[PDB]
Parts: sequence; structure tokens; C-alpha cells
Amino acid sequence: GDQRFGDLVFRQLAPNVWQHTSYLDMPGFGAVASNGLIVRDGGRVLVVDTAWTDDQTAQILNWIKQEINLPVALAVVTHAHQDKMGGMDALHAAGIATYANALSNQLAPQEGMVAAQHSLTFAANGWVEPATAPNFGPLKVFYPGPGHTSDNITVGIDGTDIAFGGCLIKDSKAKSLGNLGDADTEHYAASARAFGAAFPKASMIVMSHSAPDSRAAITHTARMADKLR
Ligand SMILES: COc1ccc2c(CP(=O)(O)O)cc(=O)oc2c1
Ligand SMILES: [Zn+2]
Ligand SMILES: [Zn+2]
Repeated sequence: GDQRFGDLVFRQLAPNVWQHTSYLDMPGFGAVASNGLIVRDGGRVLVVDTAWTDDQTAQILNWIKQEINLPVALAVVTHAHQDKMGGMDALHAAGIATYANALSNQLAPQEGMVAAQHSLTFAANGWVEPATAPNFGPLKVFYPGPGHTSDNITVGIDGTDIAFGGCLIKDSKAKSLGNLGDADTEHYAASARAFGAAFPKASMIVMSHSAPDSRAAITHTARMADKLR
């Protein structure tokens, strides 16, 4: 199931969807896995999140070349932390168009990240304004409210049972909400529930630091964010 490709791991989740996993030593936490997605949409590939580093992200592109062999049309990154945007330069070096929440691009320099080339904006109900996410194919981008960070966004894959919560969602057996340094403790619980409501059909919940889980990950995450209130 898990394909090891250099220092990264790739796992097929659906006929056109794979999870990419990369690792970074956090002095004091061990080697932390971070997950993103790779989606084939016809004759092109779409990426959700970089790896932690440029070198790892270039390796994602190398895996895509070997295992899919179609151009990567775009990447969308789900907030301005290293696990999700650390490899932006590698995407730009490869000529890939990049997208992030406008707020993520605003925060990127102070977070030590390189901004994406394009900014997503969101309607009052949280759905991306479609003019800012052109040619996204099956990717349905939703801002659930501030939680893990103020800029965190989420992505469902139309035609599959998969929704990606990024660092907002933890697995159903998780014991903590992880890094709350940039979190909105007041609104976290509501934002987690809004993600679940935006993607009611999704039975496979993919997230940044755990293997894919059932919808119990959403309910469990929300119950824990209640304790920050
Ligand atoms: C589990 O230990 C971690 C994992 C990730 C982080 C990150 C990246 P994120 O997961 O918050 O996006 C930022 C940080 O300051 O410490 C961390 C500690
Ligand atoms: Zn984060
Ligand atoms: Zn994280």
C-alpha cells in the first residue's frame, strides 16, 4: 500500500487520488509526517500542499513524472506553515501555477514562507469565489473559519468520497490538537464542524498528520476544540 520513494511515502486513496507524505525532524517531537494530495484530472495533475522542503517537493514532482507522467497544472496550499508551503520554490522552479488563501499569501513572508502566485478569496459562507480558483477541476475549496490557523482552508475532491482537512482535523484517536501556536481557540470547534458540513458525503477524511480516517475524526476534533473554550 505505502510506496516508499526516496524519503517520501505515497499511498493511493482512489483511482485518481494519492496521498503524499514527507517528514521533518522537529527537535523535541521526532520526525513529523505531513500529508498532502495528488489528483489526476484527465490529462493533468493537481497538487494539494507542498512537502516540508523544496527538495522533498521536487521529489513529489519526480514521483508524479514516473508514476503518472502528465503535467502538473496547479497546486493549492492550505495554510502558511512549513508543512504545507515549505516547498513553494520547487513548484515555481518547475513552472507550476500556485494558489493559496489570500491571507496565507499575506502571512507567508513573516512565517518564512514564499507566497503562492495567486490568491483565493472566499464568500461569506466559506466557499471559494470561483473566479479566484480557475481550472480547479474536481477540487472544491472551502474556508471553514479560523481554527488550526486563521488562514486554514480545506479541499474536497468531487467524484470521490475524500475530503482533506489539512491541519484543522485530527484523527479520531488523537489526544491533542497539536500546534496551537497560531490557533484561534475560540472559533476552532465551530470551524471543524463547518468543514464536516461543507463535505457531507465525504467518508474518507484525509488530514495532515495521521492516516485517513472516518468522519469520526471530525466529531472528535470538534469535541477537543471545545476544551480550548
Ligand atoms: C508535532 O509537532 C509539530 C508538528 C508541526 C509543527 C509545525 C507545523 P503545523 O503542523 O503547525 O502546520 C509548526 C510548529 O511550530 O511546530 C510543530 C510541531
Ligand atoms: Zn500549521
Ligand atoms: Zn500540521
